[PDB]
Amino acid sequence: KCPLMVKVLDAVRGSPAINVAVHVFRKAADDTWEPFASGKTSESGELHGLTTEEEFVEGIYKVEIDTKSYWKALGISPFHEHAEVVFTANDSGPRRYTIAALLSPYSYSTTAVVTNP
Amino acid sequence: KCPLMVKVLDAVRGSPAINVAVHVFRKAADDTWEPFASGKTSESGELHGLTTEEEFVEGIYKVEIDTKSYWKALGISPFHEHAEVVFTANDSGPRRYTIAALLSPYSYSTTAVVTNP
Amino acid sequence: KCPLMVKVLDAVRGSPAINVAVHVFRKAADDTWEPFASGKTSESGELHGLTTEEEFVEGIYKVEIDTKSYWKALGISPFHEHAEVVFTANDSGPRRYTIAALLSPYSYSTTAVVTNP
Amino acid sequence: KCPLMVKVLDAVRGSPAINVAVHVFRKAADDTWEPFASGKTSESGELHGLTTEEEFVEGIYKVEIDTKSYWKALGISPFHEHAEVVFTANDSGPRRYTIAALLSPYSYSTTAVVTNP
Ligand SMILES: COc1cc(/C=C/C(=O)/C=C(O)/C=C/c2ccc(O)c(OC)c2)ccc1O
Ligand SMILES: COc1cc(/C=C\C(=O)/C=C(O)/C=C/c2ccc(O)c(OC)c2)ccc1O
Ligand code: NA
Ligand code: NA
Repeated sequence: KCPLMVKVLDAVRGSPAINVAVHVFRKAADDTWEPFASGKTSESGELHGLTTEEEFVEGIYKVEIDTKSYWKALGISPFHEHAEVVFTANDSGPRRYTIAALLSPYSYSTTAVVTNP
Repeated sequence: KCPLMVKVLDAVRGSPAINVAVHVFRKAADDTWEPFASGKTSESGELHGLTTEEEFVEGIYKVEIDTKSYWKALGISPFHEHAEVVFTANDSGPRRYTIAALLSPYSYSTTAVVTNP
Repeated sequence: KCPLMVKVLDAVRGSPAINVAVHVFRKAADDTWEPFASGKTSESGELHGLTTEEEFVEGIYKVEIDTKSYWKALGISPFHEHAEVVFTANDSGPRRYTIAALLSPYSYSTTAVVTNP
Repeated sequence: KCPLMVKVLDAVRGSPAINVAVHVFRKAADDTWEPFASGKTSESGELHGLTTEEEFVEGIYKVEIDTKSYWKALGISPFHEHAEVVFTANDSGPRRYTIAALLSPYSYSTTAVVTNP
């Protein structure tokens, strides 16, 4: 809830993207992706509570957003299988991460908002 | 053609946005918007030939893209009346400007690529 | 605070865009733009309290975001003079409007999130 | 060339993103990512010639754009390790795919333009 938040918006309907599956992975020493956390976006398009300060150590993380299932639910043919946002988490003050995604059937945009309390 | 080019893409269909009206204005000495050029995008989503090197002097220009008529023709009631850029041109000498717009019913993005001849 | 909110993000620094001037206009019967509301974004990149339910009637509105002054404050040369988000406000249930903008020096993206309480 | 093209733009400088590494993978029968093609963007920010009509069969493809090396070379420490698309190709017969990426240090967007030959 504190260190890693995801927010997803729908650019076709001008709304939060609701009930979107989100999977978070951390890169392991053997360079495979290890499941870390997951959830579904809320009615406000948000997913909180994925991890804790103590669990969210420096490392390379992947946030996969299942955009294809979302567009299929709406009856709209999409391009992407999903979105895959990959980043290194870096200590340097008590940083929080918000991964924002804006979805269209044939385009997505993702931004990171990195702040301090 | 070369000095000012517009490209418009549809993020719902993954296609050029074809036959989109584009109106260009230039700010006059009395701080009003004067008509400068207009046209429609081609089957490739592009609009060339709006102006010339001789005509495209220093100034503040506004490019208004009629996105609402575009979406309405496809059965969609969009949020915005139009997409735009407003920019100062040729401040440090002539440049070539490509204005790219990416359209969704409730979102748009406008990007400039500026090249030195 | 309720019916019209603006949120601005900085894609270069991964942060809220703070102290950005925002001006809202409503189109008048003579097709000129009449000042309606204005403010600066907060430390969270947000601007609330622009209008009230009673004041925010159907009409055509323009939200201008002074992006050029923001980039100038950061010492970064920008393309746009500002962003100009123009839309019709439409009754049909108790709708709220959030105008979100994502800023880069040579590109901006704007989305509308339109919801009900 | 014709079947799969990549274009990369820099939203900080308003320019093509030049000499950006691009790696393409194809999902194999055993659900692993197999190397398919790679290259670097030209002075126009474009990468052509990755594959052919004969080689580019139905499949799930991943295009990984090395945006982190790009930003680092310009003195910028960016948020993301790379930009990507993952997509199913040629499901309803051969198509021509242009993958466009627009880059900022803490944000990227990937758009597909899909044309029927
Ligand atoms: C104060 O800073 C923060 C802001 C936010 C954002 C909240 C929010 O409601 C977001 C928004 O309203 C929209 C964000 C946005 C805008 C344009 C885009 O292209 C996009 O996708 C890449 C997303 C989330 C967490 C924060 O810490
Ligand atoms: C001529 O029309 C076509 C264009 C293209 C592809 C690319 C092209 O010229 C695009 C461009 O020159 C600009 C593309 C663009 C615009 C906005 C963005 O946010 C973005 O990044 C996600 C990219 C592909 C097929 C076409 O038929
Ligand atoms: Na000059
Ligand atoms: Na087929």
